[PDB]
Amino acid sequence: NQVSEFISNTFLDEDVLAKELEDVNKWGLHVFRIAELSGNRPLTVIMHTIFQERDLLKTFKIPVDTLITYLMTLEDHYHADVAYHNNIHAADVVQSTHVLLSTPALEAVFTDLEILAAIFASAIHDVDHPGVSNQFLINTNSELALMYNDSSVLENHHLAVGFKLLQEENCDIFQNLTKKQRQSLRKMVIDIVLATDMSKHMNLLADLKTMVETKKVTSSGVLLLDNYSDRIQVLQNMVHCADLSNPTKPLQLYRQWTDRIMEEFFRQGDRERERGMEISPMCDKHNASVEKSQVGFIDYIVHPLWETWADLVHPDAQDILDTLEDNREWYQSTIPQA
Ligand SMILES: O=c1c2cccnc2n(-c2cccc([N+](=O)[O-])c2)c(=O)n1Cc1ccncc1
Ligand SMILES: [Ca+2]
Ligand SMILES: [Mg+2]
Ligand SMILES: [Zn+2]
Repeated sequence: NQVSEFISNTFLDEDVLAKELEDVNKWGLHVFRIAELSGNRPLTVIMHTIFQERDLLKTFKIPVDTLITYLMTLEDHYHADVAYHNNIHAADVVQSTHVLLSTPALEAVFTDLEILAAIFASAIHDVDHPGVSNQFLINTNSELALMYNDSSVLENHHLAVGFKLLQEENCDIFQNLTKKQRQSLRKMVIDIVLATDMSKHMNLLADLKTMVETKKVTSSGVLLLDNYSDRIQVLQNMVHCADLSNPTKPLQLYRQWTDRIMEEFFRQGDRERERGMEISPMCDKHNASVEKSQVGFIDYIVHPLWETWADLVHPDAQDILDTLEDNREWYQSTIPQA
């Protein structure tokens, strides 16, 4: 019910560190550990690793100094105090995108500019998040909502901040891209981050299902994507899967994310209570069925998405999907009884 209402109102329209960074290609990287070892700089060290690993600095003539400055600055603009939508969630999504990009079924499909674009999109997609929803911002007549006219209010903001930070001294990581390259990347990045607006979930999902229904493959079984709308769609869904990936992670990672999000939600609901507003679903700490809420979230949102993605990249996502089902199974066993 409040699970039903949440859903309907959200998804509808130096040595140790290096050893841990060796898991950069693995689903279920200990991102919270990397955060601790890096002095709360997971996004920087993770992003830097991915860029060396994918050879992106040579390809795009990005000086490492420029990459590191930009990343440190970007990471600075994620909020200290926000429990979920912080630099660790950013790092997490980036590295999840990284792994999904490297999937066999997608081998040699995307250009380096597209790879660069999905990884950058990931890195910036929640920057300067205040730890409250679009609907909160809309209902409280906030300056951000006025500015962007009630539409993808936060996702427009993240975009604007992430590109704005390029303009600082020695931060222009796209300096050696051509004008054509730069426009192409800018377009792709905007399309992706705006696709992270949760309210678009069902729209995205419908499209992904059509991509699977109309799937064409080479004789070696690799995905054939011959138009821009098809390839940007695949990257939107990929980055959206990365964003709804927490339930698909090893359970000790999953439980931390769940705790952190609930604490961000309760933090909002406190604000709603101080303002005399009706507290949003899943935001009332005095009345929140967490276990049940996760079984619903998986059943109606996460598994549908991931099951379709798994179809698209068959069988590259099977272990991911097996973890998700096991996780669902755990939370189910934990549902409190009278
Ligand atoms: O990634 C997670 C998420 C990650 C871990 C745990 N739970 C999450 N939930 C969640 C939390 C409480 C209740 C429900 N529900 O469906 O009733 C879902 C979520 O909605 N998302 C996606 C999301 C993240 C941030 N804002 C809105 C939605
Ligand atoms: Ca960990
Ligand atoms: Mg977001
Ligand atoms: Zn996010």
